[PDB]
Amino acid sequence: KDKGLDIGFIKNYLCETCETVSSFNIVDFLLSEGSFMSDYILQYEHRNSLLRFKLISDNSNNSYLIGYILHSSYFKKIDIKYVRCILEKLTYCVI
RNA sequence: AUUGAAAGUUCAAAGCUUAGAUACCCUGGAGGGAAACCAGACUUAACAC
Repeated sequence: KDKGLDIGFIKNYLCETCETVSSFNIVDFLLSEGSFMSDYILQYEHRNSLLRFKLISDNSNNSYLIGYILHSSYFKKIDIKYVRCILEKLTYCVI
């Protein structure tokens, strides 16, 4: 919290209340009312990434990039449609 | 008014002497310091555009 960009804006794009323009709302992420999930998302240093990439090969010389997103339990019924074709676009741009 | 009357079973006297709770006898037998556990998580900032 130094130069505004965290102030509200990203707190807004994570409110489980408060709007639906962001397809992802963290369960208890509250506007200035951070109790647990706020600190966990913003302060807990050891958090794995949900977006993950893998590379496979077979006995043939075929190789594939899997990109997947594990579903978490702090998403308040995430919009599975917006992030889905974000992932195809990411998987394209990196290959 | 009697086969009666009278008469202390009394005196002296150490349950003492000798004598080893000793002899033989393994705290031993059986029993796994093991069981579980990711050396891992993540990039961010600055200005230029």
